[PDB]
Amino acid sequence: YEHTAVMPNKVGIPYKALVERPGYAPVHLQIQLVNTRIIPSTNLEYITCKYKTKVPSPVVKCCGATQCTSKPHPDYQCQVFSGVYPFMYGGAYCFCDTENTQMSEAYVERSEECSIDHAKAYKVHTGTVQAMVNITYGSVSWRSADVYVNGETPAKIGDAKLIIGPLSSAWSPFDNKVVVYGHEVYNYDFPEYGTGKAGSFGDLQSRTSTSNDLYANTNLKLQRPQAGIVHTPFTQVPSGFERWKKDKGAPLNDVAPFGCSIALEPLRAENCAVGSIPISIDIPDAAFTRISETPTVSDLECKITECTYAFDFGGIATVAYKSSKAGNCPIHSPSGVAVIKENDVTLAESGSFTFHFSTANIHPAFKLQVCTSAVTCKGDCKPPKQHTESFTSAISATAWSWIKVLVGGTSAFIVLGLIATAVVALVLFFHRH
Amino acid sequence: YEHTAVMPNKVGIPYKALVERPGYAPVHLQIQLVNTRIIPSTNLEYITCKYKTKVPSPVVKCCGATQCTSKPHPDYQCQVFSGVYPFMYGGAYCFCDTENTQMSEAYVERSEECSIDHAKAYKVHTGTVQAMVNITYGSVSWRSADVYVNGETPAKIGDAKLIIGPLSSAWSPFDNKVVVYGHEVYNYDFPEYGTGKAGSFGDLQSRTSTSNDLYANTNLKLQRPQAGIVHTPFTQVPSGFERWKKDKGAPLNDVAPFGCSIALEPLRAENCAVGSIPISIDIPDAAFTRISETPTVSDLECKITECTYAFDFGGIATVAYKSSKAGNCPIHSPSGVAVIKENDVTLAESGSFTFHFSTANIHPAFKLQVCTSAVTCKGDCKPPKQHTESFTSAISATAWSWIKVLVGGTSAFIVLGLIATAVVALVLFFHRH
Repeated sequence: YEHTAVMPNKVGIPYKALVERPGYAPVHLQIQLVNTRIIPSTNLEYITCKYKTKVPSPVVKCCGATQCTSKPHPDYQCQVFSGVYPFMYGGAYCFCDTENTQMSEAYVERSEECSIDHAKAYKVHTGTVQAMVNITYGSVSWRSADVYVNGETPAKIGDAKLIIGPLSSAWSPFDNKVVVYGHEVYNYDFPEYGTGKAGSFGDLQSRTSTSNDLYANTNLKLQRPQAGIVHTPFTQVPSGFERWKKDKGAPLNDVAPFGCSIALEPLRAENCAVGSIPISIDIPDAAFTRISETPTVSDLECKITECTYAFDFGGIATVAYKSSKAGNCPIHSPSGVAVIKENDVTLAESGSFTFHFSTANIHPAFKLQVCTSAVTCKGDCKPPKQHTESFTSAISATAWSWIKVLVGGTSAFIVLGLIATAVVALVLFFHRH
Repeated sequence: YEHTAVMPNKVGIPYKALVERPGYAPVHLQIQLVNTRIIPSTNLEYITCKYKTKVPSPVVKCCGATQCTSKPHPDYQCQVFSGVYPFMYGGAYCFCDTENTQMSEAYVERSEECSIDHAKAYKVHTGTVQAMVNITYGSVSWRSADVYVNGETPAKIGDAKLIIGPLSSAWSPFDNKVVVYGHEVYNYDFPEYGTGKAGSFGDLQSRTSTSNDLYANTNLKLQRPQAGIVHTPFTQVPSGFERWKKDKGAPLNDVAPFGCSIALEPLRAENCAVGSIPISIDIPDAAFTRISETPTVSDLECKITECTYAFDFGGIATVAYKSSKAGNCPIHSPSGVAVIKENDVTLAESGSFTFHFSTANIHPAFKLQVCTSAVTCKGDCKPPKQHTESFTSAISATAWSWIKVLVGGTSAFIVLGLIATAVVALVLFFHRH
């Protein structure tokens, strides 16, 4: 047998519900989410990390000059330098005259943390959602099960042909352009992939680690070697993306609302418990039994001992009753106002016993079912002093329904007499003639 | 210097435009699309292909029976068979009495074409668009360049800092659920991945080739071995997806409108030339020159020799002119009505020469530019008898503008006299008193 439902998103809290059938004894369930897994169809786009800058041997002669070329490197420079006149220790100044020979050829390359550590710049696409649950139904114990959100998924565990949702709600806080270092992760508005951002963030403007395409600019500029010093004075840009690696902010996981978190590899969002889920599950109709063979109900009465409106099922109340014959029988809460600790109990002969429950009410007047026999225990006044309550408006009290009807009736009656007055007068005036 | 524009989607046709500047001599361009590449962010979901069905050794004894188990296979069956009494050639019937021993244990598995050939069932997501062009600008020859649609893309070729679009139009004919065999490809409405479609299309209901998860049903049912024959008579489903492999249809590439095609690996749509593209390109302002140093225009006149409205630039007309001094100078067509074969010509002293052009017009009256000097050559009447034309309404002829003004003026004048009549009469009637 298959029974379906729409359950609200309750990542932590369990969910029982008794399920019955004419001529058949009922059976309960217990569904309880274990995971929520929201996997976008993302991908990385390009990486970035610190650069490096090397210099080849700067040319030199006694006179004349060599020539600067396009030694292929990012931001690479080279320039002749004339009348160099540089000395070497215990030397002869490398000339007899104007040296004129100094190219100061340059080179820019990439750092080595890049291997260990580099940018992780992503485009994040639609992708999927899934989730894990636990079913402890009927006669079944903890059966934790995981499946995708899609309202189609045919999944059978034992006799449970799971069909899930899909969820009413349709969003997770993500973004197409989100980057990450280490455990942390950050929506970078856009990693300016092709566009060399002066190295300000695109310090390593490369598709991959192994993609040796540095469309970045350290703005390397050479200065004239001088002072008889063999060197390549120069300038270039500081590692701007590192400069931001001083200005890193709050990772999104730390900002994710609904007190829920994220998984690294799939960008699985983790249990932002929002929405409702139209689930559909097959049950073993064999697990049913008859309805007439059952120890039957009778002599229905329950005593509302006491509840104080608190989170824990902070209310105890009992029953007083006489049975057809002893045994066991479920006590479902079709109205989960006083959220019952219990869902199924033994029913001994004259089952006259208690139970526990929480409602946010100052007091209810409600009822629920037991052993295919819904009985009424209204719910006394409740003292005040993680988890839910009833809380909608069930906290109703005496004075509320007292004064509301007081004022309504007073106004109604007075205005009714008022309107009566007019025709009451007019009738005999008509009678005059 | 940077100049931008919005060019319409012209996949094949070239595009020149002269670009000028005050105090600066102008320069032309020539843009011409080479590719259009529309890459969705797709993926495959699951595969399907022919099955296979094997049988283990069916049990046998002299009497009694062995037992059928859950030999784990898709659609696997097994059933005892009693009083089998089967013979073997030159044997002794394998019994002395009721055999009772025959399990007919079964097995279903997968075919081997699956390796070579299986389904390719996809979810197709947003993804991107890009395209290739050729620029032959100014003094530049064929420079074919490729880049993504995004209105951001900073791309420099030579001095051309390309920024592209993005395209006005925003769609390609695709679908999330599209499948493919071989070169062909088909929108399968939905490949019922988890749901065993009786093997009707989900004959191999598996995530991957190596995913050995066959959530499919050949509906294998055994028949009783009999007739003293050792065998496993049975039934199961024919390869339904193959049955459709008889009912394959028209691949989408063959149905793709805009006479354009598709690329296999990225689902790159190929040059459905629709829309307009706001491109932005930097030019070498150094490639400019002055404006005063130029051989100057004078003595402007062009002879409209003849054009017949046809596709090819089927119209020739000339100029008659005297120059300040000889040289060269561009002839841009700001009004590309008569689509000029020419865009830039030498300007010898008294440059009095010709050119070619097509317009759909029966006759224009229009003009365009030459050497920073727009001159007028109206466009004679055109005979009638791949590529564009002017074609909007420029095919205007004499009788059209003749009769339109004829009828308009006649109606206007007659109604004007008509309205005049009234007050014309009334005035002297007023005068009477």
